[PDB]
Amino acid sequence: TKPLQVVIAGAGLAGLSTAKYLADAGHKPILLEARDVLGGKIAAWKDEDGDWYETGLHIFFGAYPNIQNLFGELGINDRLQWKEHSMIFAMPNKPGEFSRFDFPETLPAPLNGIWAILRNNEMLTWPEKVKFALGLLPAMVGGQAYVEAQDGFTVSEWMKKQGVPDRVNDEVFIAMSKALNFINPDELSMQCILIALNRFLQEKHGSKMAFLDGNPPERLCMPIVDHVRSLGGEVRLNSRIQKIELNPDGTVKHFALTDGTQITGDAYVFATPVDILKLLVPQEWKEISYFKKLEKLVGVPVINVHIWFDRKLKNTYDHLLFSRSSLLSVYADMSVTCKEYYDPNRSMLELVFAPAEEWVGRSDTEIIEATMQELAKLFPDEIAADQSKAKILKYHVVKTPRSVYKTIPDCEPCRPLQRSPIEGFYLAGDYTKQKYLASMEGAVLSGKLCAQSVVEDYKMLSRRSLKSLQ
Amino acid sequence: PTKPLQVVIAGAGLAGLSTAKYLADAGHKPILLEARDVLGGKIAAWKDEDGDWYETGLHIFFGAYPNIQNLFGELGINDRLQWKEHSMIFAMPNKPGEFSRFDFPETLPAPLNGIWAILRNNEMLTWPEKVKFALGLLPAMVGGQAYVEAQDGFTVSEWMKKQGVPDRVNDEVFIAMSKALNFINPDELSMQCILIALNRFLQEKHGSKMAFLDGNPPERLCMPIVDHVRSLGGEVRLNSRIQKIELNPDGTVKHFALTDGTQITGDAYVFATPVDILKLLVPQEWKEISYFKKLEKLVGVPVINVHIWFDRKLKNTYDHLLFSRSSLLSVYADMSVTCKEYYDPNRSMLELVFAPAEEWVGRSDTEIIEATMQELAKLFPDEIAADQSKAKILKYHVVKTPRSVYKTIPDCEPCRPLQRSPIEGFYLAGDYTKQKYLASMEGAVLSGKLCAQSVVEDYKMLSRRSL
Ligand SMILES: Cc1cc2nc3c(=O)[nH]c(=O)nc-3n(C[C@H](O)[C@H](O)[C@H](O)COP(=O)(O)OP(=O)(O)OC[C@H]3O[C@@H](n4cnc5c(N)ncnc54)[C@H](O)[C@@H]3O)c2cc1C
Ligand SMILES: Cc1cc2nc3c(=O)[nH]c(=O)nc-3n(C[C@H](O)[C@H](O)[C@H](O)COP(=O)(O)OP(=O)(O)OC[C@H]3O[C@@H](n4cnc5c(N)ncnc54)[C@H](O)[C@@H]3O)c2cc1C
Ligand SMILES: CNc1cnn(-c2cccc(C(F)(F)F)c2)c(=O)c1Cl
Ligand SMILES: CNc1cnn(-c2cccc(C(F)(F)F)c2)c(=O)c1Cl
Repeated sequence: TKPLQVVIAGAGLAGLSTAKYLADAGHKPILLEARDVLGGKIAAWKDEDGDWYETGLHIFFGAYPNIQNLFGELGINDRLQWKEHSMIFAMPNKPGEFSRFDFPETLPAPLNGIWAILRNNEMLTWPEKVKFALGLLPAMVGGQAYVEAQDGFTVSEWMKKQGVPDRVNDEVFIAMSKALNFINPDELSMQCILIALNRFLQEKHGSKMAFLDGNPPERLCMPIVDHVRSLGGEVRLNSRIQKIELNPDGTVKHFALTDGTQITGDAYVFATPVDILKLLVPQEWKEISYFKKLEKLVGVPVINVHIWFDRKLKNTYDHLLFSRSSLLSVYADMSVTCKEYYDPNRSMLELVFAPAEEWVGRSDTEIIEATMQELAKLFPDEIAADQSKAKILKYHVVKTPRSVYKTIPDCEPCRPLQRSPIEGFYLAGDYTKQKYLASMEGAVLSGKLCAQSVVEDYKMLSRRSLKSLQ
Repeated sequence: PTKPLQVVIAGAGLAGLSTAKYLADAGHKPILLEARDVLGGKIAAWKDEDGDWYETGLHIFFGAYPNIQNLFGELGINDRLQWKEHSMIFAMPNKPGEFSRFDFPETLPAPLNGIWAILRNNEMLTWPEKVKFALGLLPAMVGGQAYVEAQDGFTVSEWMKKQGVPDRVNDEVFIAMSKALNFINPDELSMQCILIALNRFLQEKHGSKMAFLDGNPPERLCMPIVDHVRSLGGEVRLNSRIQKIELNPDGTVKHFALTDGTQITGDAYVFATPVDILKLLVPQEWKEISYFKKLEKLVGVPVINVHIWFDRKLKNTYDHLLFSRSSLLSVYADMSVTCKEYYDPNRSMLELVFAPAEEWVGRSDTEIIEATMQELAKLFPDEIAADQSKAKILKYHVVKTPRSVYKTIPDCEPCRPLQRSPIEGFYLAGDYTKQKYLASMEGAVLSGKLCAQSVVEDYKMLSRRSL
């Protein structure tokens, strides 16, 4: 009858998704972004030479249903560059050598996965393969209630209990743990790995990977902004929320911006990271279970390194690679994998530096030195730390000391639903209660779930608007 | 019933309590007479001067106890069973302080969870031993009721050798299981006993899952049954020991004469006492009837239940039952961890079953505690020392039952009596009577249900005999 004016704080994938689905429902979203860039943890920047550098190396999976829906709804499915159904891992014992898990396109799930492990002979011994299959069979047969019960254990703890060899946890699962939450298996919750392993057994192409064809603010965030604006929604940059001002009853009066501007609406959404929300929670809310539980959810440090080399590397892949390094996580030659970043004579390597706890405080030259020392192990005939072989033209080190929430055991009960106990106040973000981890899929789903909760409360939110008018 | 039957029951153990419960449900008037000043019998417990409880035994409730589950549900006390993890934790005699376990996945059904548990465990069985064990047992588990009854002629040690189960498996795994079920070694125990126990692992998914009662059995389990019986018109009387079964000239029961001479009469009479006590009270004129003469084979087995309260809270303990795999001890548990009412955060109490107890029921309490402390020094080598160098004993309680459950030696099954006796108006209840769930709490409760069922089936004949 009358469209709701919903004020959303933060234009990350959660905020952009909340705005997109509220606009589809016929409401008026007001999306306020603190920075001069869209995307949040997917944001990228163009330097003086016209080259892009990102907050992180982002991989889209087949088992990302809400992301697939969003891309389809915006008609940008062709912007995802799907790579070969393989998992390429480096050999730390054999420098320059790589091993891989190839998933046959003729075998369905989980047979393609079982085959990939059976076919590979350099990453697991036959006894190790048997113990691994024994240890995981009860887990894959298990339901949702089973995976939730595993949130009390670390990956290293659960692997030992299920009899999975300690070498399998160190060879295969160190790589998977750092890939999903930038921490080692001795700290990561087993529930995280089980949701990731569910990609391999549910859908056939669930574990298949894709790269975005260019920078995320232009190629993904702009299509969402254009869609929101075309339906009457507002998207404003450099609009940081300074304070959540409250009415005497405890509900939200307005969102006070950094320039003093007070923004009002029928509903209010905080699509900001959990760390920023925790600092902005009003004193009168601080003892409510919903907001007090959030103390367990703390952002994990991560570093995204970009290195442009003078030559085009002769030994590279049109894929993501698991470095199996103690300092690095996943990496990719963006001059090969990304369409907009394609260069035939100059190759660029975008690498995730994790765990980053002891590195976010160190200098960019210190980080580049450590990265070059690790690259000399992956490319021993092409890259040398003293730049004897390939030479660095330029670099970009993007540090996020508080990125996704550290998915340590027992975080799941602390994760809040999109509907808050404060009437008119809602939450969005990868950290909120949703089944697809602290991911791009999690962010988009939390947005869809937030917009859904707002439209479900339309009757109560419209009546509250006119009661205050009296 | 047109006119409710007055049924006199001798013994308020789980069999007597169950007989009284189901007779009251049928609309009859049970008169439950207990010899002692405590309810439960072999599940009875006592509160000492310091207010701490000590039990007749360490009792474990299993998922494969259908009549116990029904009773708890009927009384609405299901929450009084503290279900533990689906695991079987065993001690390592070769490696003191170390423990091995069989974990049953909650995602796999029965017997796959069991097969997985054995496959996953690598320190209690070698791969060849696992194969020989699986081969030896597969025909048995596939077997019907007629097959398990045919195995009653063999000892556990005899049958394991015949089926090709390695002698090390019988000594490693089955010594622990034999002492757990009947407080005797596999060279004496009937194979039928082990097969009924192994049926817990393949029938229901949680059949082998274990539970502890949340407190002392007389208050937490026996009182709810007594309250239920009394609310429906039934009578429960303590310190009422039956001295004699007085007979009419035709051979039937005239009355039950108590210790103080009091004569108690009814339309039907039930003996829910242990087989040893019944055998002594059988009238001379019944003694040569096959039904009562067969009972000579069924003799109570000695058992000792040790309780030790220590000054410290043990750092290395479990919220579970443990198989000591000791030559003197059987199963044990830290009751300060497993039992709700017995919970203590700074003081840990260990309740241990001392079996075989034949050479120990005669020995002093200090002699038994010394032997227990010597065995505990092997299970807790960095926490408990026999000379009390490490953890110190605050107090102890040694409960001896020289004639507990019947010794389930081979060929006892044909001697086990049905609940309906050849004497008109006289019935039997108890774990020893003919029922398929062994000499257990489940057996006791089922025998009670079967006894009450036989009494109500004979209502027409029992009501006419009254007039
Ligand atoms: C190195 C790296 C690699 C990653 N790789 C992957 C991958 O391979 N696959 C995958 O699925 N995910 C990956 N992710 C995770 C993914 O980026 C996040 O899960 C997701 O983008 C977070 O979405 P969000 O919208 O909830 O939060 P954010 O994107 O962080 O959005 C919050 C927004 O709120 C804004 N904001 C903050 N404070 C205020 C304020 N006071 N007022 C207004 N606005 C404010 C911020 O500027 C930001 O734009 C990776 C992340 C990193 C950092
Ligand atoms: C150490 C120990 C550990 C055990 N562990 C387990 C376990 O883990 N799981 C399990 O299922 N079972 C276990 N049991 C077995 C279980 O306790 C018995 O199977 C069951 O309680 C016996 O039930 P019942 O009613 O037939 O006999 P009882 O419980 O012995 O009852 C007979 C009653 O008759 C009374 N009585 C005797 N003479 C007279 C008389 N003349 N007049 C009147 N009353 C009389 C007695 O005082 C007693 O109360 C254990 C037993 C012991 C001792
Ligand atoms: C920050 N979250 C991330 C980050 N990376 N990946 C990821 C990327 C590449 C490979 C893999 C893996 F194959 F290991 F699951 C995960 C995620 O799936 C999630 Cl949920
Ligand atoms: C005196 N009867 C008993 C005594 N103990 N247990 C028992 C308790 C714990 C563990 C096990 C076992 F797992 F071995 F079967 C049996 C019984 O099942 C019966 Cl029937």
